[PDB]
Amino acid sequence: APDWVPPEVFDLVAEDKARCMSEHGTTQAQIDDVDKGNLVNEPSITCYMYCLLEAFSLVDDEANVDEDIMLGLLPDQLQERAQSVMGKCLPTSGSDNCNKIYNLAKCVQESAPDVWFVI
Ligand SMILES: CCCCCCCCCCCCCCCCCCCCCC[C@@H](C)CCCCCCCCCCCCCCCCCCC
Ligand SMILES: [Cl-]
Repeated sequence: APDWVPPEVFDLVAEDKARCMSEHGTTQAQIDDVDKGNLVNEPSITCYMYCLLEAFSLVDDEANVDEDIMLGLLPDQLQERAQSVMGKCLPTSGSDNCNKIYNLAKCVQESAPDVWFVI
């Protein structure tokens, strides 16, 4: 079945994934849950998401998204969708970096459930 995500990403993120899970107490079960579109404002999962974004320069130290870098990572068929979604979902806000990413995740997942994923 079609999947926009390219296979190369998985090995590329492996080291950071392991580190981020360890740092924040994230379980694979929590990742599975958010991947299926189920998310709650639990730091062990929200901080994991922040951690991974940060690792790949997709956010700054205050969880502001670098839209150009994000766009650069996405395939051509997703560009306009991403700009539309980002139009809606940015700027981020929340009580802290992890909560900012929670709010962002909620917005993005709701706006584009069919393309949503978390590694
Ligand atoms: C409409 C499109 C929506 C996108 C679906 C949600 C997935 C967003 C995760 C970001 C992944 C973007 C590219 C995926 C890999 C591209 C492969 C290219 C390899 C180049 C090096 C690989 C790394 C740069 C991979 C970085 C992985 C970051 C994982 C972050 C997971 C946490 C997501 C939580 C927040 C989501 C909002 C993030 C803000 C996104 C707004 C709009 C797109
Ligand atoms: Cl932002």
